Amino acid sequence: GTSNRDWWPNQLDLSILHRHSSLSDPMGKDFNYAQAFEKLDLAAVKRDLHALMTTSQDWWPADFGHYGGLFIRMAWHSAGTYRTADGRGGAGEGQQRFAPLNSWPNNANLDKARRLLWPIKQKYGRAISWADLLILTGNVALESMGFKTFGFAGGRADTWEPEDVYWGSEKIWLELSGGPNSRYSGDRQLENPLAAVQMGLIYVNPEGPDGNPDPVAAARDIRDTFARMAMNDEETVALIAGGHTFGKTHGAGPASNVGAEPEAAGIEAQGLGWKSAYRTGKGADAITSGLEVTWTTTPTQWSHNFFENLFGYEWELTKSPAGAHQWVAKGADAVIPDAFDPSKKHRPTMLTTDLSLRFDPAYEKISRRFHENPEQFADAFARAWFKLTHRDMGPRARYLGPEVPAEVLLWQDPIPAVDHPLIDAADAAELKAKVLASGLTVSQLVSTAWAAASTFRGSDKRGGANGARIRLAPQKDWEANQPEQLAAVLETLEAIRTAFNGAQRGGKQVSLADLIVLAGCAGVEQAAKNAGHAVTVPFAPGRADASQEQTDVESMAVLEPVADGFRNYLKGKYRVPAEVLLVDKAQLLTLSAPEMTVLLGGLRVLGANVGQSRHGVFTAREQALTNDFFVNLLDMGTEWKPTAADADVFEGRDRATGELKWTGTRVDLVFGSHSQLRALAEVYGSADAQEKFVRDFVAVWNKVMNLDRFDLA
Amino acid sequence: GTSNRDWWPNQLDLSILHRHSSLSDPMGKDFNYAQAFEKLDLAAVKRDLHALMTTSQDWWPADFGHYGGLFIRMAWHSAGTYRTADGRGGAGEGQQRFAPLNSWPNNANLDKARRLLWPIKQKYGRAISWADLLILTGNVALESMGFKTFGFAGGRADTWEPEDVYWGSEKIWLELSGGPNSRYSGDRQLENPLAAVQMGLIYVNPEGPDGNPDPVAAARDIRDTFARMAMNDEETVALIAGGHTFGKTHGAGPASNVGAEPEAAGIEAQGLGWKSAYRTGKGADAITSGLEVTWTTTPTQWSHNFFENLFGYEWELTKSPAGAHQWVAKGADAVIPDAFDPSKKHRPTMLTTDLSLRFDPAYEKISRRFHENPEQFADAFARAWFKLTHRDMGPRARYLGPEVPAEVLLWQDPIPAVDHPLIDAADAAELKAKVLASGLTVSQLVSTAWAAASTFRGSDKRGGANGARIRLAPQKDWEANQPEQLAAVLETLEAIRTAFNGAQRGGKQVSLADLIVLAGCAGVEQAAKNAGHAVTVPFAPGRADASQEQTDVESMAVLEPVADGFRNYLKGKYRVPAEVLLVDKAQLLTLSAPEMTVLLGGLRVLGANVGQSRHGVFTAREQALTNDFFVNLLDMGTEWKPTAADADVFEGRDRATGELKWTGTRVDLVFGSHSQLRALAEVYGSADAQEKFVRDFVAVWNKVMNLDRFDLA
Ligand code: HEM
Ligand code: HEM
Ligand SMILES: NNC(=O)c1ccncc1
Ligand SMILES: [Cl-]
Ligand SMILES: [Cl-]
Ligand code: NA
Ligand code: NA
Repeated sequence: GTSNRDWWPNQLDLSILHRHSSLSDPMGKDFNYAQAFEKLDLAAVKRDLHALMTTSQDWWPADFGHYGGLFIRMAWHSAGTYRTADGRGGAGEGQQRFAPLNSWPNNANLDKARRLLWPIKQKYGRAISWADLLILTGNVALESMGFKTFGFAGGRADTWEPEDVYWGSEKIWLELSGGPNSRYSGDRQLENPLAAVQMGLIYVNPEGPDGNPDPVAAARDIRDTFARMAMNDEETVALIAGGHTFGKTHGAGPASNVGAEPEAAGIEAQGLGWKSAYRTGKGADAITSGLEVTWTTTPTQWSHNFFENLFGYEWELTKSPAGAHQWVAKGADAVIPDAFDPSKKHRPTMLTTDLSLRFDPAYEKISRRFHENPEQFADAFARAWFKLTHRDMGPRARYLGPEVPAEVLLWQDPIPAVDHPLIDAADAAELKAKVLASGLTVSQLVSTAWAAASTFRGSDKRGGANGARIRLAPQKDWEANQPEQLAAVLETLEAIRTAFNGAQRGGKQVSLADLIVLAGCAGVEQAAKNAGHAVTVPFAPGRADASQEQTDVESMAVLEPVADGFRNYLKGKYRVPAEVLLVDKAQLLTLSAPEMTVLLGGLRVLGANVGQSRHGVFTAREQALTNDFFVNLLDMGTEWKPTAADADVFEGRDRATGELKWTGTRVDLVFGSHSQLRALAEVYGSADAQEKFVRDFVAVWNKVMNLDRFDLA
Repeated sequence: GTSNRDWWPNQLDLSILHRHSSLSDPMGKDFNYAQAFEKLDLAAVKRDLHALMTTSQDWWPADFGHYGGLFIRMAWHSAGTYRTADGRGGAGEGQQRFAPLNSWPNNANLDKARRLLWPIKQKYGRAISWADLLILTGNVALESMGFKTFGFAGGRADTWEPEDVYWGSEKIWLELSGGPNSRYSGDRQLENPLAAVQMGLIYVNPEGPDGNPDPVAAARDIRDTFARMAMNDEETVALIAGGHTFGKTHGAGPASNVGAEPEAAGIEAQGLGWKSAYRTGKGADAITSGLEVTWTTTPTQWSHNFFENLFGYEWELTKSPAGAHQWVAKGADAVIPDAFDPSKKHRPTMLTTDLSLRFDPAYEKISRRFHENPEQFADAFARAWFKLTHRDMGPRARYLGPEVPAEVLLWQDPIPAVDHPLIDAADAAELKAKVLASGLTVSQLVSTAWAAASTFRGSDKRGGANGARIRLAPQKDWEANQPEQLAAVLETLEAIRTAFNGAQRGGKQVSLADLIVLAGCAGVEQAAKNAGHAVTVPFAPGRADASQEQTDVESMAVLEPVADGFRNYLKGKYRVPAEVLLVDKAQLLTLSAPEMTVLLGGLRVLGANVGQSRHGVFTAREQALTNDFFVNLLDMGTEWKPTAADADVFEGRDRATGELKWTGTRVDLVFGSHSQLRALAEVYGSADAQEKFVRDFVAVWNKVMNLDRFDLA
């Protein structure tokens, strides 16, 4: 059946905004996963998982009699899709069980690992999500094999459909770079927001870059991709050597024996894939990656034998039984046990990417320190494994259960505890009146609160107004945030704050984070009053102020808005059209298409544009909250044409006289072009819509202000 | 950006079940369009529409100074997409304003027509939907030009995203037959469910079949496509000759002058398309179809001149200025006015498909009767226009406003009014006990109620249990309904009814329609008791019994379920896989994926399969309401393989012994294969889910029982 996507393959796709409706969710509207999890007997779950580790099933026999390595790989892959550029991927939604990730080639035979967990999932039901269970299972694997983990938090609610994520433009699985849809350009520059080297890989190619078995060059890909997953050199070496302390790879015969991935398999395979024609198709005969490497002399026990081997031998290039490049220890004895035959032993082997840890000079120094000091290795690996598996969980307030680590980590963008009474409704009214009396304008107040709150992204639940990090480096100097204007607003608000807090007794105080949001609320109320309408904008106090020392400036860089259609802002010229970047931002903000539309039309008339640009300011009463954006956009009395100077800016002229009325960008005019967005604009641009527009705007404004408020959940 | 659809283009699409969520709808979840419409000043809207008819806009000047013809075509096209096979298409959701229909070649320049209506839409806002407005505008065009319509009903709620409809598999607009994706096979057999001859046409090609200008062969396409839109010969002749009493076609220059359709046009086009480079691109120079035909001497006034011309001249094949085949009257004077230049007149002209009305022998007889008896033509056209524009609105209970025709029409599948007290809760308890005492089984009761209620489709709101049409021809004879078993259940229910009704005082009586549904509820209650659960199933009385004479047997044929996965039924072997047909049925039933899943799993264990087939009956306690289907489907102890005899039947064997445990179809096993379906199955097959399963099943069962109950809206 030919679809709209077939006919108009470049039109904008709004369905990414309308995933995760209550229609597709089997749980009731009132289901609360946190409440279910908090009553889970987590210790009982862990005992069952511990038993599972050595209870082999004949349809996928356990290597060495222990599933621990398989499950560590499973949990690593669950977390390993994460990209810092947009926060998408990661373990936090349990997306490994859906397309496409369930069928990525790098996830081969993890379908078996997930199937092994069904009995436990079935026993505990809604009290433990798949998302939490995948990570917990990796922790229990580690613990069962003698490794002390740093901790665990539950709270990853399950999702019920695939996320819409850009994973690359290639049309062939694992396509080597330089094809018509190459994700590389220039001197091996990987396109943002991607964090893997080939379509269907987690980070890098275990043979080397595009299959070339050079550990030094592989190291460059490792470093780049791991940085794009928020890991530095120390963390990267800890993770790779830690993981590859356990288990083995699978490449017992040629890869042509392996059939369809799960999404392509027959209905009779019942959700499994990669069925192999090679001998028994499993166990001793398994083929997963096509490599055949077992790293340590005790693959089911924590050790420091990975580094002992890495440094204690020299390495020779060889081929697996599937023909993949890998390495074997020169002159070594057969000291590595076989996974099924207790009469057989093997020489030590390594991947190209394992040898990167010795032959890249910066890695080598870390690896040597870990080799000489395995206690340092263990601690770094535990910390990095926690970070890996929790990176997308959001604020520590979301962390559930009895194993949450008490240590507060810089990468968590921590928010201090509140230790004092909060302002009440009367205090909030007093503060709003003081803000408005200071002379701060509607545009200032709205723009500042928008800047503070709209860094949130639901993909990894980073950002938002909590913390008042807009006053700190680097947010205070982001171009989109208008640094000089921002500085002036913050100085005025801080003076109001100081005066209010100095007059209190009893320890009541207001944070700057709360006052920035409250001041924005005052701006929206005043805009409504300018339009002839009395409204109260909801406000919830309880945000706290983070310090500079509690803020990782490098990690905060990825939250810079380089495109923010809600402020008609584009930092430079991109290949992706601006309207597509608007929809991407709306998806990060968790907005529906109606929410996006209302919010944008209101912001335009409130003065939220960066640089006080007139683009899209389709009103003669700026700083009044009206539906003028929609009424004027949809007026057929105005004709629109791209300018000569800039094809992405349009002039709106009176159709009869030629008089110039307005200018607008693609982000403005898409609302009058796209047939679904125009239908939404029409509702808000109708003669009966003033009250609806104001109410819906206040609601979406309050939603955005509260995106990071997991303390109120 | 490569998507799951790209990688696995044949996997099932569940997003069709989760369209139209509260996320994409700008209106609040309590918005009730009927209540808004009932307060509309319809008379005021009609005055504005009358004014609009002759208020020409320079960007699309009105032919003859009157937009009536353009608007009649607009309304006809809104309605004209309807297919009786599935009830999809039609005017009832206002889908002409979305992709793909906004951009079908046959809808060229209807974008202008809709844009002319924006000021009225804006003025009245939510109180008149686009869907209602497009039809009302057609009516007012007719009335303005002297034709008295049969009536009008409001109540078509707007929709907010494109419907997922199979419109064909061709990848080229307007592709002629016999291509790689031909919609024709054999002796010009059009594939079900399609009702147009080429992709992007409403019914037929105005030049003739595949462009061949043979009026006799064109007639055959007209007859077939119109029958597939619920119209017979008399209705067809009336509609075509009635329509083409008005207005003109547009083909002033070559089609190559016409640019991108709306969904392909630039953002500056602001939702319009088909911009033409030919002369002024509009008005006298307009190009729409490429034909240049004006049918009558008074194109802006109702006349009897269509049939005067058709019969009063002989016709000669000629070409328009765009090169399209059309016909001109031999020897005629220039009697037809020009649309813009009062100094120009034209000879009479006709389309190939207009000539069909004279040269097809069956149409000729009707045409001649209408020519000789113009009052019969007027009445038939009025009735056919009403039917055309209301065919998909459902029961008369949905019809709103002061212009609804009193006359009840056979095509409305009318239900008699209820004129007596209804049964109360005490009576329902008594009837359910009598039903269960009669010896009717859970399987019989559930199967019968399912058969009765599940004929509903939300696409045109036909079918459902109201009317008790399951007892009439042709429903009583449908194979899926198990005619012999059905007859025995109905006989027993009618005897219960007769005895109950005979004992009543006052006018109280129960309809068979109600008793069928109530008896099914008793079956479900009994099944729940069989499983140790105390469950009350909701029941709403007030259905009435329709007569045979109120039940058009030929129109009912399209409701026959030839595939019903909920009863594991397939009447024959089809090209579309059975699980795709299941999702299609769920969509017509208005079910989400969780609802479909719960419903199907319950029906399997209640004995609802046609012929008491064991396929998918994954329980050892049939006729008990349990979640056994899910728990057994998901048991990895069982391995599945297609049978030798039949690749669409699967055998489930114990993995360890090889012993046969179950058999199932594609419809059964898809719930264990599709990664989103299996996630839903997992919820219901978990150890904590028995009560959830029962309560969700009762809810969806009741939903299906009430689907046609617009008397309770
Ligand atoms: C440069 C990064 C990495 C590369 C190229 C890589 C590559 C691979 C490959 C090719 C396999 C074999 C798959 C199969 O044939 O079964 C594998 C297995 C494994 N990887 Fe890694 N890996 C990397 C990082 C990691 C990390 C960060 C961890 C966890 C902290 C991890 C833990 C494991 C474990 C436990 C296995 C063994 C699976 C088993 O016993 O079934 N890997 N890796
Ligand atoms: C066999 C079925 C039909 C065919 C092939 C057909 C074909 C066409 C074509 C080619 C045009 C010219 C479009 C353009 O160039 O502007 C047209 C115009 C029109 N059709 Fe039909 N038509 C059919 C049935 C109907 C019906 C059922 C109605 C309404 C009851 C109708 C009402 C009109 C009107 C009013 C116009 C004039 C539009 C104008 O004045 O702008 N047609 N038709
Ligand atoms: N394509 N549209 C339908 O199938 C439909 C629409 C509304 N309710 C049920 C089904
Ligand atoms: Cl994601
Ligand atoms: Cl439809
Ligand atoms: Na994420
Ligand atoms: Na329909």
